[PDB]
Amino acid sequence: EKCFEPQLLRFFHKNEIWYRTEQAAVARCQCKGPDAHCQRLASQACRTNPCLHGGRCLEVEGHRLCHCPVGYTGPFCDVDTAA
Ligand SMILES: [Cl-]
Ligand SMILES: [Ho]
Ligand SMILES: [Ho]
Repeated sequence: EKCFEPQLLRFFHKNEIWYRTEQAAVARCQCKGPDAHCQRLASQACRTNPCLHGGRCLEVEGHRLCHCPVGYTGPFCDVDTAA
């Protein structure tokens, strides 16, 4: 059985690992199937914020992530959705 990550709109296979953002923190999750085991990680703010529409930039393990506001999603919150 697979795990669904709604923030990415994608399923993950067992043991697969991905990132899931909160407003002020990043969580890394592993699929156990169908439930994911997550661990909240301490994240620093990116020096440069490439996120659009008020996206919060969270940097962890090198690369940057965008926690998008409602009505926006994608790698840089450049997709209009639920607003
Ligand atoms: Cl499936
Ligand atoms: Ho929208
Ligand atoms: Ho809209």
